[PDB]
Formats: sequence, structure tokens, C-alpha cells
Amino acid sequence: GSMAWFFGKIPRAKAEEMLSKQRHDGAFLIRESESAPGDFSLSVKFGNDVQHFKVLRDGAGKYFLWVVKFNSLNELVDYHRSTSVSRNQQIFLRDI
Repeated sequence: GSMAWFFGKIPRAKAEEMLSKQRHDGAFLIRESESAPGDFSLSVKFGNDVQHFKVLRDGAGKYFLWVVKFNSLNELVDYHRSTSVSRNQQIFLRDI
């Protein structure tokens, strides 16, 4: 029933001003970006600064801020020693 976080089209500069007054870190708003059709941005008050993040999209039109992909098998395996191979189960890799 209406999202307080959607501020439509507004200049970066207006959200900075409107966020630096929000006291609690993690205060945020999404905003249609002002130069790229359908682009979105997420602005976050954090610390004494106000931060911005491009809202990425994939060829399927999924949205995501950041994802993790590796350059090689070595790195892929190295990562999953501390984070789940699966997503529904927590299975970590341990060398035999």
C-alpha cells in the first residue's frame, strides 16, 4: 500500500540534501535516474555521507546491486570453503 521508498524522478543532489537530515544510517530511497531510460538508483544515508548505487539489470530484466562471479575454478572453489555451495542447504567445501 504505497512504498515510502519510491521517490520517482529527482536530482541526485535533492536526495543527498533530503537524506543527510535523516538521522539513522541505512535511511534510503530509490529514484528513477536522470539520464538513461528506465535507470534506477538507490541512495543511502550512511555515516556522515550519502551514497548512491546503480541498480543493475540482466538481459532477463532481473535487478541486482551486486553479484559474485569468479574468474577461475580456483577462486570459485576457494570462495565456497566459507560460503554455501547450495542455497537451501549449508554445505561448505572441505579438501579430502
